[PDB]
Amino acid sequence: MPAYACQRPTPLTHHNTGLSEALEILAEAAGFEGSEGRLLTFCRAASVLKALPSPVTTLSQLQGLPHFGEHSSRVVQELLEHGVCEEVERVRRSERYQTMKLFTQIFGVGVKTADRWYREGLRTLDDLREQPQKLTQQQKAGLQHHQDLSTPVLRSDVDALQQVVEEAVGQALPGATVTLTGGFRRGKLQGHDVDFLITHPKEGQEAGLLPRVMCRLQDQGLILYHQHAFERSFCIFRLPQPGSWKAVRVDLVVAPVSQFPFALLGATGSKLFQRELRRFSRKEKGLWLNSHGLFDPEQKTFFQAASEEDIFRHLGLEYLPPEQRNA
DNA sequence: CGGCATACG
DNA sequence: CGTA
DNA sequence: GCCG
Ligand SMILES: O=c1ccn([C@@H]2O[C@H](COP(=O)(O)NP(=O)(O)OP(=O)(O)O)[C@@H](O)[C@H]2O)c(=O)[nH]1
Ligand SMILES: [Mg+2]
Ligand SMILES: [Mg+2]
Ligand code: NA
Repeated sequence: MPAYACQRPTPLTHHNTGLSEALEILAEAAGFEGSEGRLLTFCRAASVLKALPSPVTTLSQLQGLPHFGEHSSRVVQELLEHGVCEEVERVRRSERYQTMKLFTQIFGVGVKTADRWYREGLRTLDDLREQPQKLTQQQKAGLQHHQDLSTPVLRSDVDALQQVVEEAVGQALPGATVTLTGGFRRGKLQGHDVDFLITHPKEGQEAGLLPRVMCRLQDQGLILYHQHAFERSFCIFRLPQPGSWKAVRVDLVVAPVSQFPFALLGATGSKLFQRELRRFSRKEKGLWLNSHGLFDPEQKTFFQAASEEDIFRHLGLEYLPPEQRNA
């Protein structure tokens, strides 16, 4: 088992679901406390289990696995022996964990905002609604639409949205393309949002595109919220339903075609996969990776990629299709 | 011990 | 600060 | 919290 998640296939469904979910609770709780390092270790340990070919049934099967030390091993030991880990259950029922989860789930609220509200004594969504002067416009939208945004987006919803995005994109710039990214590209059947990447085959034609797309979607009555030159937009869309509609989060990204493989890789995820890939690039290969390119700081040159396959090859990694990037 | 991804709105 |  |  290699130490980095980008060195091994991780499928969407696997053989250690309950163990990985427990470790991910501890990761989330670490994040709520500001401990990024412990969040990373628990996430990485969880992801190792996702990559295993069969269920862990005995503690000895963790020997030698990366990211399993005394703490993560004890959690697994307790789950194997008793079906429950007391530390995990204590986190689950704690007021701090439940409220931070509730608040950080709001669009426009991160850990630092949630923590401040917690310390001020706020505990419920209605607590926040009763003091709406202290909310950003983004938080107001996240709170108004919170119930709909709490409903999973279905793969059935994605086809309808991609068609309306393509229509607006086609009027804004004929020949521009729309690619589904994020979790759905990795094979997820549901999601918290829909993520799209937009480009044009002629380098430079994509400049100025996203304002033109957003204005057109807004004219069609499809935009319930957006932030407004820009190249990423975090929107709330009106999606039809039988007899009505529901609010759905949609992310749009524009990239020049020269950067498209890097933007596609960076937007396809998973989040942990991308962090691990960027860490691998810099620490093992001495190259700096982001969603625009791959830089050699010794030659001061950028690597021209025509595909995601190119990027894995330039990093000396076996290619992983999106469905195996579910770290 | 230092390090823990990286960029845009 | 928020977002991906 | 764990790795190197
Ligand atoms: O912190 C982050 C968040 C997101 N991303 C990148 O942006 C992509 C979309 O980010 P996302 O927040 O839409 N997550 P996704 O995997 O689509 O699952 P879901 O919760 O169902 O929407 C992710 O898959 C990563 O590639 C990061 O690189 N870092
Ligand atoms: Mg998504
Ligand atoms: Mg998204
Ligand atoms: Na949030």
